[PDB]
Amino acid sequence: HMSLENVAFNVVNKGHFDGQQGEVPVSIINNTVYTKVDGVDVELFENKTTLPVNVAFELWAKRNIKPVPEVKILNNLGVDIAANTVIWDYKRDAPAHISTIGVCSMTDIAKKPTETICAPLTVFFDGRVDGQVDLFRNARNGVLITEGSVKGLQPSVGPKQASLNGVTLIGEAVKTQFNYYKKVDGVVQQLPETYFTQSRNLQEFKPRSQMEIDFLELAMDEFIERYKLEGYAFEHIVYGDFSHSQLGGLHLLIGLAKRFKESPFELEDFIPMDSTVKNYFITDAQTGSSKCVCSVIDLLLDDFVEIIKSQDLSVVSKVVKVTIDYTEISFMLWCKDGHVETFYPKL
Amino acid sequence: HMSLENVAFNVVNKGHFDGQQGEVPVSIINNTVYTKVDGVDVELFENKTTLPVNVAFELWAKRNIKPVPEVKILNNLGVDIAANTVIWDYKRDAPAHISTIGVCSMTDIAKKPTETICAPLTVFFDGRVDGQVDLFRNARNGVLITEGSVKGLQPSVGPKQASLNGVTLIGEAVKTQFNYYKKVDGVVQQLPETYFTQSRNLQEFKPRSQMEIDFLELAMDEFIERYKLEGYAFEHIVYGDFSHSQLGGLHLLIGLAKRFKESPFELEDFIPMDSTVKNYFITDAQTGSSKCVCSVIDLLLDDFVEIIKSQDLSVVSKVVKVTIDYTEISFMLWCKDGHVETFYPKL
Amino acid sequence: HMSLENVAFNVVNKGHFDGQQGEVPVSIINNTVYTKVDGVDVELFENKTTLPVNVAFELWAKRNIKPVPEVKILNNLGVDIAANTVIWDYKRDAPAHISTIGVCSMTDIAKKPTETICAPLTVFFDGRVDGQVDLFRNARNGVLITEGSVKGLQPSVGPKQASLNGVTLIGEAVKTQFNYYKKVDGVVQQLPETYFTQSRNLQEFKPRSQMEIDFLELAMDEFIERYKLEGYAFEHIVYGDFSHSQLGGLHLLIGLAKRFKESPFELEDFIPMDSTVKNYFITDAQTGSSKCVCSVIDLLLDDFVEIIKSQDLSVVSKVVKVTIDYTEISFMLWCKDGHVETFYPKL
Repeated sequence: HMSLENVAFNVVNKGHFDGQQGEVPVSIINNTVYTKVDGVDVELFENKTTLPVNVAFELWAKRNIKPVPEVKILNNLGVDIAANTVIWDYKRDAPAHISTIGVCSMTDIAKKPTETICAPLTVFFDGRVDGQVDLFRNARNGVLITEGSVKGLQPSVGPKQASLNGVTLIGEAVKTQFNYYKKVDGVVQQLPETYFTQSRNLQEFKPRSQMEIDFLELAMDEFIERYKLEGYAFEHIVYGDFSHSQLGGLHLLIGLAKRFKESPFELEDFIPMDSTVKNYFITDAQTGSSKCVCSVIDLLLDDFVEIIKSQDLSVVSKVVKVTIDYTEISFMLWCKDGHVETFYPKL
Repeated sequence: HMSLENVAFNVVNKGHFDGQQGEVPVSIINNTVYTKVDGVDVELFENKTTLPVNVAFELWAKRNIKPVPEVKILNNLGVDIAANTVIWDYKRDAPAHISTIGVCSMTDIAKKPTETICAPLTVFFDGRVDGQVDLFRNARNGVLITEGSVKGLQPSVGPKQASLNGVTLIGEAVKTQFNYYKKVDGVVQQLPETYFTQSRNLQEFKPRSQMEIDFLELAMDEFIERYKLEGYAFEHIVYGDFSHSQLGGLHLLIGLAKRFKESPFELEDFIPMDSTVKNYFITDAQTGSSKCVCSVIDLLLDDFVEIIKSQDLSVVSKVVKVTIDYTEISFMLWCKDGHVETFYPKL
Repeated sequence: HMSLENVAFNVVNKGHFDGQQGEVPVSIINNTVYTKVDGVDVELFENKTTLPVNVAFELWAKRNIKPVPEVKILNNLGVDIAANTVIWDYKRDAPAHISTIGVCSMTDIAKKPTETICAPLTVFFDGRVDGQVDLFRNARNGVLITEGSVKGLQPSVGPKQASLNGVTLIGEAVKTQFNYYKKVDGVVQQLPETYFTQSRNLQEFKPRSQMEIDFLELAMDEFIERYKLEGYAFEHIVYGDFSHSQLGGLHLLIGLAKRFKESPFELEDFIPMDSTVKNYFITDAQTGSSKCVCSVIDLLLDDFVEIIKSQDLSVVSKVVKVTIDYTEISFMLWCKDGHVETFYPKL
């Protein structure tokens, strides 16, 4: 007996959908769900999705509340849909996937991933749920995560972090490090060797290596000299150039963080979704330097140093492809006279 | 001559409704009220209520702008409606009560509380307004607040704090401590002896006793040893246990505050209203420990210590009823071998 | 080939409208513009204006992204409309002007400012755009800004600060100081000698003279004695009086800033637009002192001292007119026995 009122009962009494019986009275108005508590309406859910309000409400209530892959990972791996769960996209306040399997009668294309409608879709499977490894083995297209080994299957070690109710974290009381597996057209695919982005934010930025501690603490010329970085244009790429009307460089999140602790600046997130490379319309409050499309990636600084130091500096311009978060990211590399001029994720 | 345009005149010129004559031009669109200032529309009010936009606008403009009881107190006392004022619920951005008396022609059930429609309703009366004590004496059901004594009536001393335009505060330039009185079916009721919650928030938390100062400053084992608290499971109840996937304990706001000053965590307020006991879906950003329904109460720590120390520890499980904010709050008490295992507000 | 889809293409790929060819798929629902990125809808724009959603979207995308006069300056100068650009009002999330010239086919009253419909309107011209000085010379009503001199025209030096994508700043990598010129009925008008407000905010307040540094650092009686301010009621006007239920004085932003660094307070911005004088419904969290209409101006403290010290203190009450941001601001001056009682922007 699935219903709007029953979903609301679960939210009010359990914090989310938990399969409990019961009903509470509900009002729908203005894309918002309310319920009566002692004779006044209390807001339970504001629909920010493109789905109907009561449908979105049910999907949100049925969201996965265990650590799950960040949406950008699932996207980069080509995931279309999840088996018997909802991956809630907290950056968009919306379901990560349009359709569902065994979740909601308005969005379900199937009750079970073994139905033939699911065959051409890349289904996400969670080895922590009973039977789902087996369902991946029988699926034509899919992505599987597990905490441990699956007999015969060659694993890919995923990122250290995962998302728990919209909080991205490296778990200590829970496990957030998964093995990853993928199948295309019935055939297991070798996932590529890859870097992972670090999913940090500007206000709460915290370093994760001695080099990153050195970066935030040392002045620019000291850091560059210590890590033998002359000729790699870190003054431009990482620290940023605020001297001209067009803001120069500034493509590593750690660089933004250092600048932010001194003087604030405005980041307009004009495509607000989770992705490996983010684009911001940036305006520096101190100088007035700005840039309409500033591509930013949060790599561990050691990894960015490793990447840029392995490049051939004898070419004037080169497209460098780097595998990050399981996807190929193109960088523009500009050199002159054997040193880097600039190096940025290509637009 | 009451009107939308006149209400808007008062808001623009006086900050709220003040009974002044005048009109300004108004536009209504998208549940929002606008007015023209020099030929551009300026937003005056966004309707977040379940009432029609212009009705909600008028009630908000007519909100009481003196210190008033917090909504949770009025709710716990059974208040249905206020006499000739609007108690605005700043936690819901909505009127605390569905109907009104002598306020608004769309929501009024009566012009005066003496009309017979009001008799079965518990009417809130404010002794600071002329004639309202007398109206309480003649009302069949009601709650009265005063700053001083009412001849013959046995008072109940209320909380130290009250709400002034949505700010909860202990007044120094104004009085926020009221006497409380209540009548049911024409008969004055003795209000019970009660604790009061402290209405503090996580970011702005400030202690209010030497014990609370000691709690935030001392380490756990020092605080417990100083206040002779061994065997009362404060390590679980108050400090919180973040070692397992399910977050243990953590039911006193002061405990959350201590944890917050060290590492942040996410509180999902999934029933956003004022109440004596709040329920949060909590996720700890550092460990990944979480809990779907974490009941939290902001008692003075001395009061919580007094409560828990008066309990009988010879039973395995017991429902303990405590009067807080004039309402009976049920606690689950779990003991083993003469010590507390856990003690939480019952769900 | 102007279109909704083309505007969205520019936003997605360039951060704003940039005249590039291309289309992306778009969805409109709930006053919001979305676009598909890999098969999920992503929000590009939430319409907060009184215009239709797709019209507002286009105006916002075509906003001027160079430093521009703050909206309050343009308003005070009587600007009705801009020539071939959009001044976006970041305080209202809406176009500063109702109509446009050569911007958008839904809001255009003309393609060029020389069309006769524009003659009775005060058109804003930007000397940094080719041909616009000449268009001002031929316009019947207008306001012109330039970075340098215009032959024959007597300039007015404007404020040091301007707005860049909603950030108000004194430019170091860009120029934000303009000359101002104005024409009424075909005749250049002498702009008056004027003070300028400083456009600072409460949380990020930073002093801009030795006197202002002294104000934030020194105690009240020391500051008053140092700058020979006895008898000018700074204890009331600038520092604020929180002892009675009605909050006294507190009309200089710098005074609010000092108070805020010690104990927080609530400012209800009940007419949320840019203006030289702002009105707030203020509630002091510490004392409960409040005031429905508290007029606040952010003058440099030196300027406020210069203003108040030039006043005649032999009258009981006087309306003092001061030119600020090119507009006449009326102050009420109350004196008794040769000293200031109060001095505030008149309501």
